[PDB]
Amino acid sequence: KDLKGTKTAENLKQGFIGESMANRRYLYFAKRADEEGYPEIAGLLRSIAEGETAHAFGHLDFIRQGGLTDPATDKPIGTLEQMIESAIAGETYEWTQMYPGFAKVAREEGFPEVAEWFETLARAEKSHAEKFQNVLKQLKGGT
Amino acid sequence: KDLKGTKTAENLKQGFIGESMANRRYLYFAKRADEEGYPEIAGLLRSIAEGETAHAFGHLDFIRQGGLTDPATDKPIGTLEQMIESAIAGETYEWTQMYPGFAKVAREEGFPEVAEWFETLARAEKSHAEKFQNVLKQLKGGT
Amino acid sequence: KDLKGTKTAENLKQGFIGESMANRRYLYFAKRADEEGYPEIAGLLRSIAEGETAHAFGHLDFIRQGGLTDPATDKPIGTLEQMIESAIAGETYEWTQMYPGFAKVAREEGFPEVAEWFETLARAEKSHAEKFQNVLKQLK
Amino acid sequence: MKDLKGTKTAENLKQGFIGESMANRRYLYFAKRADEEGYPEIAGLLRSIAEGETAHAFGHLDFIRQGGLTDPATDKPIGTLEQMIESAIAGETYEWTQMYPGFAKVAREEGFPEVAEWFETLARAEKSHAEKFQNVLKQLKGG
Amino acid sequence: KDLKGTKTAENLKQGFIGESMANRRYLYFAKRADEEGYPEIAGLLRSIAEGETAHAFGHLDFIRQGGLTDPATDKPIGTLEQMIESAIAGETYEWTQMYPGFAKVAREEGFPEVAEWFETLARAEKSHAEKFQNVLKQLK
Amino acid sequence: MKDLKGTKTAENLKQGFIGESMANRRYLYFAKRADEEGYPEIAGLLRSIAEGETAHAFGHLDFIRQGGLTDPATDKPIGTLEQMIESAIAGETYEWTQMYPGFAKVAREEGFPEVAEWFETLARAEKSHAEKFQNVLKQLKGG
Ligand SMILES: [Cl-]
Ligand SMILES: [Cl-]
Ligand SMILES: [Cl-]
Ligand SMILES: [Cl-]
Ligand SMILES: [Cl-]
Ligand SMILES: [Cl-]
Ligand SMILES: [Fe+3]
Ligand SMILES: [Fe+3]
Ligand SMILES: [Fe+3]
Ligand SMILES: [Fe+3]
Ligand SMILES: [Fe+3]
Ligand SMILES: [Fe+3]
Ligand SMILES: [Fe+3]
Ligand SMILES: [Fe+3]
Ligand SMILES: [Fe+3]
Ligand SMILES: [Fe+3]
Ligand SMILES: [Fe+3]
Ligand SMILES: [Fe+3]
Repeated sequence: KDLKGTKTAENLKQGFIGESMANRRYLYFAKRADEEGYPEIAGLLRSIAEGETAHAFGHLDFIRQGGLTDPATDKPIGTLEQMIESAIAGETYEWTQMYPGFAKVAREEGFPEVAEWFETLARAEKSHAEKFQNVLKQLKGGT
Repeated sequence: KDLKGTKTAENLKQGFIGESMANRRYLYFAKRADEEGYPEIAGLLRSIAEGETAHAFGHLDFIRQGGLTDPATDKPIGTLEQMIESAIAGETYEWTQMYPGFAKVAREEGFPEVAEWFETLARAEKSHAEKFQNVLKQLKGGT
Repeated sequence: KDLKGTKTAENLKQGFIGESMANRRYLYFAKRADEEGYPEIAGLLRSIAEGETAHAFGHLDFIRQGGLTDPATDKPIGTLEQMIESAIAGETYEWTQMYPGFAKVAREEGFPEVAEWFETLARAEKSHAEKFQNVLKQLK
Repeated sequence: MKDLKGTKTAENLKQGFIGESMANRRYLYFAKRADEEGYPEIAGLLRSIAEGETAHAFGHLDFIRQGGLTDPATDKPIGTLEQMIESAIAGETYEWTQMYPGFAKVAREEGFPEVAEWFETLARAEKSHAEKFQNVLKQLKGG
Repeated sequence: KDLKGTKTAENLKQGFIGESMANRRYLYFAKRADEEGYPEIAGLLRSIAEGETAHAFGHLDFIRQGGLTDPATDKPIGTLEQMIESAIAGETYEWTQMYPGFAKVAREEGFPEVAEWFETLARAEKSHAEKFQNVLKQLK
Repeated sequence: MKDLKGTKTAENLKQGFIGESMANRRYLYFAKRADEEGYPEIAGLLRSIAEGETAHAFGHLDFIRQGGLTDPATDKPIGTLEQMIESAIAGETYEWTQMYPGFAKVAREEGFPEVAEWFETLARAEKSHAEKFQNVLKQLKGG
């Protein structure tokens, strides 16, 4: 049966989002355990984080094998070239819309240190977009 | 000013979600570059993934320093103990509600291989919850 | 002392093969532990794998010190330039002969998906050979 | 798929796995020489190509397992986690009870006492690994 | 040949300090490159850092082979048991004397947040000392 | 905060950084001995405690930078990415033009020719590092 347009397609997407966050959160928590001298706690958080990597990648396998799109971009991710095109689309959204819009709202609401951070991130994602565009030109057979 | 109840609080949350997904996606794409013999593409994806780690952790710093909750659980993450309690709450949600509910829907919709995966993940998150509960008992001064 | 023609020369080569396989096997097994929710088991597999890295590298130390060749390629691996030349030799054998031959036999025996995997790898090792060839100019 | 047992393709998957396993170890060993001598581009290329050879080795193991073939190193099944630990125990046991003590005896007879001492250190290490894996297996079977 | 009392003994110790600092510095700098969107710069910092690891480890090889002590603790580091005893010695000096003394001076000079950081580290190194003490029984 | 320049606390942050830097290197070196001998629990403890000493070193650098102090290794500022690369160039330059060639001359005079050859290999490596960092700095300033 086709996964397109099913509740299961949406559930694979939401599963991916949650697993992605769990890995990031557990590695961030491990640095607090590190500073305070809890190596066994830090090691458990890092080992469980590898479990959450495996879960995230398995969600993406069912997504890709089912012909579903990338949770982050709604672009196909069947081939390497499509994977780089998904990277470019996400970076482009972040520097041309998401982070400048967040920075404007942070300045309006009275949070200039947060706005400066969002402005730093917009410049970073613009750089990432350009580096991925240069890879895509080489994959397609150019300089 | 207090970040609680602001558009900027919500934007930090959404920024964290996107950065988490970007790191997972780029490491997954790097394994396709690896198999096909593109070490420079794989290396770029892994180096840009470190950038997305830095971005995710900086969002969590502004969240924690502002007294906002964990994007994944809506629990506080100021202290190590609160961080482990956030881990336990997320694992508990996944094995007692999220993954069993996804498995039931996958079976109803005619996707038994996806349901078996969700059932495997529910058993994994139950194990993770128990391991974190054992750490929390030790942090609080017990065996 | 010179290891040429001894049983110990062959035993170091077989030791290197087994230690290389053990690291790869234990990291593969760790991913199964990861998905199923066994973080202590996965962490032990990963720490024991570091032991098998140390074992493999020490066999290569004795091979090089005893004037023996690279177990994979039968080329000398004394200097960094020699090491990159051994890498190029192995990659060239794999893309020009080994993987295409594996793919032909897999097609003949009725394993079409395994044949396509061998063809993907033949293309990959050609790419690896190119990248190594383009750094030789740094080593003279 | 057809059964792989007894075919030349079965033998080729095993030899492929051996060569890929050696390539990763060789390239990481070479990278440490490039590190000490001041060639960071070459070192990073060796490390990225080594990730390629990991992907290749793991893909060979995927086909081996999916076609009901045994572990190239031990001739034991590797379908379940318990079977994977039993294969680790069988390999460690062969190494400390037969392979390394036999190698050490021959090294001493042939006039290589420092190589014999190395093989004796390795036999003690694999004995220790075997005991640690046997303790894990007991925990797995006990729930 | 015995390095005791030579200028080369002291030079190996200063080499080890500088190489240790260089690895930490370059990985810290890499995180700034990461946040700002410079993946080529971050990757070069990380690869050069691997070079400084190889340099530090080779200085420790010559220190141990020449019968010298651990640069950090002045304890021998020949055997694994000695290595864990050196770790315990350093951790014990840091929690019983060094970090509490740093915290007292920081309070005296008017740096309250830096004092609290030194106190967090004194507690951390006490924990490290305990964990190492509890593995000694494995080494006899 | 008060200015840190010229205080004992400034000197203590520098010595703290030196000790933390050595602890990480020492513990990773010890872990390789535990690896070869068959002590994976001890090896993993050394590796996890080493992550603790990374967190400690980086926190010392945070206070150093935030209080306008210079890099402990070079006495150069490390506030911006460009300053961080200039500090890397100054340290590499000192090492290949003064420190390692002087060490090599003394080793040869004192009868340690293999130690002298090592110091000469290191001088060539740091020369190579200095050139690679100078190329990065040129790219940074040029946009
Ligand atoms: Cl702990
Ligand atoms: Cl490439
Ligand atoms: Cl477990
Ligand atoms: Cl290079
Ligand atoms: Cl860059
Ligand atoms: Cl152990
Ligand atoms: Fe999970
Ligand atoms: Fe990005
Ligand atoms: Fe980002
Ligand atoms: Fe979990
Ligand atoms: Fe081994
Ligand atoms: Fe290759
Ligand atoms: Fe390969
Ligand atoms: Fe073993
Ligand atoms: Fe160095
Ligand atoms: Fe410590
Ligand atoms: Fe410390
Ligand atoms: Fe350097």
